[PDB]
Amino acid sequence: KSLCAFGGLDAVTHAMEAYVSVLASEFSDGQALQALKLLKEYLPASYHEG
Amino acid sequence: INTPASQGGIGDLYNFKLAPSLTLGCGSWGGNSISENVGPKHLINKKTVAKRAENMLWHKLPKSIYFRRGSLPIALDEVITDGHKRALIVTDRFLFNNGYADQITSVLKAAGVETEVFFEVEADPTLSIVRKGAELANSFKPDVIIALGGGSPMDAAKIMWVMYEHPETHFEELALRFMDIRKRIYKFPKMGVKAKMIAVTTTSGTGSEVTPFAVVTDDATGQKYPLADYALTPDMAIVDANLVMDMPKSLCAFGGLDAVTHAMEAYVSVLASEFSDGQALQALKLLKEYLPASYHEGSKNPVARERVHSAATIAGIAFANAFLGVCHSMAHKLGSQFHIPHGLANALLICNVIRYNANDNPTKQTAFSQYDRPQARRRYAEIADHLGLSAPGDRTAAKIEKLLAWLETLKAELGIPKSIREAGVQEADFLANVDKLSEDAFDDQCTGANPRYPLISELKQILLDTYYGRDYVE
Amino acid sequence: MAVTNVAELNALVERVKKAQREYASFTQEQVDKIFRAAALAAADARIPLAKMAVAESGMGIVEDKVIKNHFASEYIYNAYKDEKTCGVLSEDDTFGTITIAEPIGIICGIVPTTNPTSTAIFKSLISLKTRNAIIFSPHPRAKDATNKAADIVLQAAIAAGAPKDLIGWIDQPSVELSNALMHHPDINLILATGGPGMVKAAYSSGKPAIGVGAGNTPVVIDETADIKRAVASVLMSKTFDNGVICASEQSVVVVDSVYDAVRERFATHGGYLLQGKELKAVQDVILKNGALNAAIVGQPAYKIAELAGFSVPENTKILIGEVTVVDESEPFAHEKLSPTLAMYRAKDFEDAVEKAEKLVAMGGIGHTSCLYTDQDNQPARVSYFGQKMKTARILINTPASQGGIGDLYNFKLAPSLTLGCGSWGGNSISENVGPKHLINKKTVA
Amino acid sequence: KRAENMLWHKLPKSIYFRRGSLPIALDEVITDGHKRALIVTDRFLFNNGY
Repeated sequence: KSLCAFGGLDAVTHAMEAYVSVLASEFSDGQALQALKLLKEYLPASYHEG
Repeated sequence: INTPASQGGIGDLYNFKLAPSLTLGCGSWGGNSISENVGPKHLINKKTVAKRAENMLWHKLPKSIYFRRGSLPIALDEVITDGHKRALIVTDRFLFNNGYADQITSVLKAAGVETEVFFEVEADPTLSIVRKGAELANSFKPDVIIALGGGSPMDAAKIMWVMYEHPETHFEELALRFMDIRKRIYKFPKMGVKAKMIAVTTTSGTGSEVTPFAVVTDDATGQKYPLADYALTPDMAIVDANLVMDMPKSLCAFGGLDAVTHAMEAYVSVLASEFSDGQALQALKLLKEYLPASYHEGSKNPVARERVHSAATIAGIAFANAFLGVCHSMAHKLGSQFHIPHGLANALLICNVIRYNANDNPTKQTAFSQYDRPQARRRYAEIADHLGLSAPGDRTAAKIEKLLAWLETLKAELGIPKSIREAGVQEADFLANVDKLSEDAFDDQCTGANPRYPLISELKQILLDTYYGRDYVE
Repeated sequence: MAVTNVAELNALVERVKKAQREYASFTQEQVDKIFRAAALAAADARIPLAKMAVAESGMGIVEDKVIKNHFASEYIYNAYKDEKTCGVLSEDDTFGTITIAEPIGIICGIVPTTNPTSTAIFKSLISLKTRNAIIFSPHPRAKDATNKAADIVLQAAIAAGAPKDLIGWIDQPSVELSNALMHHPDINLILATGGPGMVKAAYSSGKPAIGVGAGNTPVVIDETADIKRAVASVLMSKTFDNGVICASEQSVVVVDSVYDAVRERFATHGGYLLQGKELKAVQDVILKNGALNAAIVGQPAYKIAELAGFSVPENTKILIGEVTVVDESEPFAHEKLSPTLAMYRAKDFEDAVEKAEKLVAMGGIGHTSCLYTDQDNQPARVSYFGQKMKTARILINTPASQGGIGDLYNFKLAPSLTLGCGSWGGNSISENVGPKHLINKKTVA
Repeated sequence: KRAENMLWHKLPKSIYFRRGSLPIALDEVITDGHKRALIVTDRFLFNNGY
């Protein structure tokens, strides 16, 4: 830490942006939401211990 | 030959590549016993150890997927610009009698390439049509194979592409080596050397243009053969929606319920990774709005139809990496034996299978229950409250009941009968052939990723309770 | 044409001798077609042979017979597809030497009750791969299944270019026709498999003989292992086809400091402990003449429980006894061929290793042995356990059976059969049987 | 005239993933069929044992 925190926030922004852009089709909304789902549980636990 | 049976002449040795006359011993006395030379390998016993090794998972797809309304002629322009000169089209004869295959040939002959059509595909592949097609293929020698249709023309094209590339490999060793995935032992011959395959779909509700599956029926014995490995997936899939604007109800309802079951199963199987849960849920999300609107009117609403089409191929992406379950196999056999169209077979079966798998914990045929799988109850609950069918304070069994109460109302207005008997199946030949289909749907790859390991006496219970129009309950 | 007396026995032995002498002149490219046709038509009839075997023998489970029949066909086909067994094998052209190969002759084959239909495909296929002939001697209880399997393979092979017969079998066996056929002059190799009764009879006959047997396979659980997965693995592998697979688990040696918890881990699941009078009621039933009572083989747990003389829940799986003495006179130390088990208590790691060696020294043939421990923290215990044990396979955190999830558990393993030895006495490790045990090679110069 | 557009969904051909899958992934480049190789990395990863 905090090399892990930088990559975590990087992936947060990459998933937060690519859902609202004007080229967002329906093949790529689901995996953007899945990426946003998988971070809010497992990111602080990976930050504190590891 | 022309040599004494002794030692010591001149030169190197007579002979120099020979052991002494001793060191050769046998192990018996009686008859026709040849001796052999004794060395250190007769005095050593060798042992082997083996640790527990972990496994790996994957996510494999075609290289490029082009999709939307009106994208067929602008997709196959890039095969004109690079660089192909000869072509072959595999389709069904109903599509050739109407004006559908001409939409490819009229565009391809404008730049000028040799084209021809093989319109002889039955509703099932019959292992002898594919040999005549392969004969046509290596008589013509193309380098682009374009499959059109849905279901049978696609996997017919896959099988007749695998033997155009290797005309010496006989079919029986393909049937013996390659029957399931999860097994990487050993390897497949290298394909894609002198041709490549394009897949164009027509019907909305099968996802066979992204999956590495094929099923071939033999003529003589009536024996099925599955073939499955990731060297049969196409190189490019085209998902257009102008090809499906005129199909009648209820051909759309069958494909809709087919995609419903393909997405419902592949979320709860025991090979479900985290790369393929999201698209299974996206496919389940996109149908509950746009399917009844596409059923009642059409093509007066040219928006819901293309979204149902796209969500069908989303579920096709989903189940090609985490595999299917039990109602798939039972649906294949129940459809192939009674000549029911495939698609309403598993429409009749899914509710009993949901009641089957949702048992609390009978530890009678479980395996590694504390290792990877949470439960099959919890994932059905996750489907139910993702799809938006829950009060804010509930328990699990209420959510499951609200889930399977929903799709019965869906099956109501899509207009399908309530048991197998109303579909027109007599009692005599069904009670004659229930024990034929009971264990025959056990070995047919289920195995499989069902969360609960079945057995044969429990499948005929389902096949009886679906024919009488009851519900599986204990 | 039936076979009951010695005269028609000698008739069909002369017939198959004439046919084998006819067959041993084919080329390499026309043996392989016979091999593919035989393997395919043997793999098609999975279900009817399992139904016939369960109907005739009266014990076993149908689905397990289906899957092990399928696996035993496909492994033998895919392992030996393209192997030089006919004609010239190797040469040294600039020095004159050529190595050629030549067959043995006629093989006798002995088939037990427990795996009646899977061994016939194995022995038939590796016989007619290497240009030989085979005569089967089934067991009187289940005999129609074995003859049906050999018949399916035979007429599969006939319509590909084979001679008029190559395979023979005995109808209505007895105790004298087997000894008549084992001492017939012009047969050359016998293949016996099963229990310790007839492999010693096959050994002491003055002919070449290899025996496919099984020993009592122990499992060692130390204190630094996971407890739930070990019990799950043992209960999964032992109940497979009621435990009639060759060399399944037979004893569990548990170190003391994690002992009692493992007890209730068998109690809150399919296992059922027994610590009182009922041990005598089950020690009087497994061993009646000193020679393994044939009334408790392949049966479920509750049927041998009620035949012992008491009641039990219906959904139970395994009967667990616990003994302290380790000798030949104790009845649980034998191999049992039934869903039963015996467990022991040890002080520490080396005591458990010593007691496991003393268990494996009783079977006569070293086949497998199992250890359940952490493998990412104690490599020294792994090396020590691999050093001291003397069996063919040594398994770490793995059940001694087949069929889990993924590819295979394990995927680089042969079946539990195909491993045979050539002696009985002491410290004899078995090894896997293939076509190189059936071919004598010659050299010219 | 006014023509409409098309969308796509493009990825690598195969993605292998999970804990402990590096040496079993690059076994298939050994089995078929390559003979020469080149590795591009940073010097910090080369100074450590990676």
